Amino acid sequence: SFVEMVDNLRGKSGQGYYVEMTVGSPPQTLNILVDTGSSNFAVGAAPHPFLHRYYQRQLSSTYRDLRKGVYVPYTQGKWEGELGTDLVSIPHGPNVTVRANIAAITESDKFFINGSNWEGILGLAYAEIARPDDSLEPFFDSLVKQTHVPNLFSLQLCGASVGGSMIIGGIDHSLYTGSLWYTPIRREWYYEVIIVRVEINGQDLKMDCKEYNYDKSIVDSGTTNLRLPKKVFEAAVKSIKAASSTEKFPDGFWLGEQLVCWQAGTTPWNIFPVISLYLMGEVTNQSFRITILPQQYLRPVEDVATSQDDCYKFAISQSSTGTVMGAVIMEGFYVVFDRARKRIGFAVSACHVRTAAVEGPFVTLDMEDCGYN
Ligand SMILES: CCCCNC(=O)[C@H](C)C[C@H](O)[C@H](Cc1ccccc1)NC(=O)[C@@H]1CCC[C@H](C(C)(C)NC(C)=O)C1
Repeated sequence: SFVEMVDNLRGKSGQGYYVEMTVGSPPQTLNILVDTGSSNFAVGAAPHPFLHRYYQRQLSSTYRDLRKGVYVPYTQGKWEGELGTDLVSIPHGPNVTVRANIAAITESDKFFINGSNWEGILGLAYAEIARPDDSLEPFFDSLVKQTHVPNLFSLQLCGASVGGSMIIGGIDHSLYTGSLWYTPIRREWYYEVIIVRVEINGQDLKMDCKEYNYDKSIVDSGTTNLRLPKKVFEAAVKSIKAASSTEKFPDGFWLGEQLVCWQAGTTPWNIFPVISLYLMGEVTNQSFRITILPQQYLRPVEDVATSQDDCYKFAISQSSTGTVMGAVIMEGFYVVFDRARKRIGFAVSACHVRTAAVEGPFVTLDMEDCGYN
């Protein structure tokens, strides 16, 4: 019954999507951010200025202390805590219960966001990148092994308050339109894929495709923006600045720091070009592309003066650790993390809240060489 999982996600724009879960006995309810960019399941287990509530191990009879510490650093933010196991369930998900590893966060820095509504994080990636090491089985692996839930999940993240769906164990045909296109997972650690071509405003970036995946390209629901390697980021911004030459924006805008407003309903979408990302396909020399609209990479933010002007932020930033296809990229699509077949599927999302596209086939030679080594 995937229908019961539809809309099981929510959150605030730019602060991630979270799902409700329960841990321990009796069940303790908490909101957990869905992160395909990590592999650790962790929850606040101690007081914190931004935590509405937290996991109380003492109150759980099924709690088991592993007597081992843990530290996890992200692109932004970090925490440390005590490892242990307990019973976990997902109210608006599969009707099952499993014992999984849980990191009880005792201390953190720039991790919890003031007013996010979530008190934990669910790393959905592979054990390979779990801390302290790959012997700490990730939550999804425990779920699949302890239950009959198929080895895959799908995410439908809807743009701007924000909502979405995490279908655990399968694909929900009502969450997308058109056909699903699959790209191979290059290696099972992060959900790594290979970008074989990039176009902006219909113009090819004419860069060595390896630059697009330096030093890797991952799909991360836990990162809001689209992050690009330095050299690719510079070329993208240049192309995007030109296409919107009709207008001028502060340098802070192009840094994702500042924000630009406009009269409610007067946002000049026509001046902002679409971005096409071509991904390695499933048959020889075959690829496909997903198109990202400005309505995606221009994240809407709170009005400065008063509710009357639509303000936005450039949701594209620079990266020194490879390409990151974040939420703004995932918003336009229904994304299938097909672990069982080591592939990720993309299809036009059913959530309207204009539209992005997924088209193929296209031809590209030596696709594997686009991957960085
Ligand atoms: C240990 C081996 C795995 C490490 N993996 C990572 O660091 C990945 C690449 C990034 C994480 O998904 C992280 C998860 C996170 C979510 C919310 C808050 C903090 C961390 N998000 C990031 O590091 C992003 C870095 C850019 C800014 C965003 C922001 C703070 C704005 N939060 C969201 C949800 O976008 C977070």
